[PDB]
Amino acid sequence: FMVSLPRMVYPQPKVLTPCRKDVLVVTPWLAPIVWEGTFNIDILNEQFRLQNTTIGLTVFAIKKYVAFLKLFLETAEKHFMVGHRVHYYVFTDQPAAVPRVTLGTGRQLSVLEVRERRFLSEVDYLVCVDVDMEFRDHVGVEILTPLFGTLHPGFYGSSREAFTYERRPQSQAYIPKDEGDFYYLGGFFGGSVQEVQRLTRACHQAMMVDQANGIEDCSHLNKYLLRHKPTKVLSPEYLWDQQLLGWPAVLRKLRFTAVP
Ligand SMILES: [Hg+2]
Ligand SMILES: [Hg+2]
Ligand SMILES: [Hg+2]
Ligand SMILES: [Hg+2]
Repeated sequence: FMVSLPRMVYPQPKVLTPCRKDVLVVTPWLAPIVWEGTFNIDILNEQFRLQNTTIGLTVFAIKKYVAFLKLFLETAEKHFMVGHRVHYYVFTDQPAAVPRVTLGTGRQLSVLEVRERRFLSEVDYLVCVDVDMEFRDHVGVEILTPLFGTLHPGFYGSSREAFTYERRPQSQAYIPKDEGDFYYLGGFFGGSVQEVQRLTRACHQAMMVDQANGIEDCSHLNKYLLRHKPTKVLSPEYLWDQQLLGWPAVLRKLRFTAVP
């Protein structure tokens, strides 16, 4: 049951004006592709707050990568799901090195030491990101959906033959030259807990099969998302490297970026 939205005043959507003429904003399976100018965040925030949505954010910080946690968390506090309930899950081999970062209300952090079902009872969505990154602009409930992937910032303009998919037929991750929608990158993906756990289970099983066959890019992610199409795709706004790629006109905002 979803309750009624309150009265809200905002500009009328214009049926005979595209919001972007420079980029594709829907996939051929009718999933939105999330670019700045496609969404009204006020509408979406209402829809999500009325469901009291909790977002989990998972990050692996091992060895020297623990050093990126402070900036990662500070900037998430500024930009990630602000106004909603957030549970950060930091997987680390160095629990005592996790910095003590001050969090907004309704936001919590758990540290899990490394050498499942918990997520189902704790959060509605899971977002899995790399820790060596920083938020620079809004990353909010516009991304939330059963299953989403993000466009590789190095390849969004490329033809699919150029995508660095797995190309050896003996690999479970094999995608032929004539197949492929997009090249997704593993730095930023998510969905419902159920969907994200399906994805990671399928990648893990295919990885075991390849290792069994003596075969060792985000190639499994890409095979999964070819075969189980995401319900949203995020633009490279959500996973950028300004050092390597600059700031092209097609990017109106740079939301989540590499840290040198
Ligand atoms: Hg628009
Ligand atoms: Hg995850
Ligand atoms: Hg991840
Ligand atoms: Hg995967």
